[PDB]
Amino acid sequence: CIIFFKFDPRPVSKNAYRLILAANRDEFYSRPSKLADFWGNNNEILSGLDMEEGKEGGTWLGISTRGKLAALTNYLQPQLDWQARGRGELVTHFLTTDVDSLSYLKKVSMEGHLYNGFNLIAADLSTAKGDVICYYGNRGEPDPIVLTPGTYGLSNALLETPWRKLCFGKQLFLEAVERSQALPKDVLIASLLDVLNNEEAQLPDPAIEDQGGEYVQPMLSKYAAVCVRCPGYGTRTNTIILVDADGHVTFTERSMMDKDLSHWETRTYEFTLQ
Repeated sequence: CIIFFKFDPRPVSKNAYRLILAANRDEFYSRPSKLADFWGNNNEILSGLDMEEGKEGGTWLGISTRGKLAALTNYLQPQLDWQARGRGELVTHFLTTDVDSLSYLKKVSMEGHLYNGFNLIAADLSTAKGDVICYYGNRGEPDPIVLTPGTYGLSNALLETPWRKLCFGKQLFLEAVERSQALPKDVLIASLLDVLNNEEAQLPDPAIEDQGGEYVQPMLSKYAAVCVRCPGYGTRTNTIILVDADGHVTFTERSMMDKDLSHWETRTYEFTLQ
């Protein structure tokens, strides 16, 4: 997975964005998934959904019209614990409850040992009260942190770990944002989709080799790109989320269909934060 986001809770100008987020979901192509649409008790949550039997309703990335947003990446490991709790519930539980992001991540931190490795971003979006974004991962430090305004990247190590693909992707992301600055949002979205589909591998990467051990050796030549193309495994979903200064949200999700590299469906939804 890879996620880039620029957050600016106090935009200094009227056309500035409070949030620009661009994310790839990398997963085995066999894992059933539902394309993004609104769900929940008052149709207030927008996300794709995991449909693996026994884990239905989990997700990796979502936003609610009440101003909650969360995102998860897996931590790369040489081996997994199959009796562990599924990580898909971590985003879902934040989006469906009424807990602030830092309080929620503190609760998660007390339970992090029950999951395989993960990284979690949780955000409270409020036009009136100011946006807050927090971070916790169960393979790093035990206390969640409140992030300062800036542009962040997160892949399958920790927040801002300098994997070459993360640094390269962050530079492309910054360039695309700067380039589509004054322009209509369709141009920004198109530029970010192009970043997320960059297949240029960034090698050698001894950090990936060290963390992934034997598991990653046969994947390394393709895993070290922003857009991952391995046998039966890789970038299946590109998601862009924009929140402008006034709280208007644009959510764009491009999904691989029929397990086919030439078949894609992209959905864009708009709403205003309540």
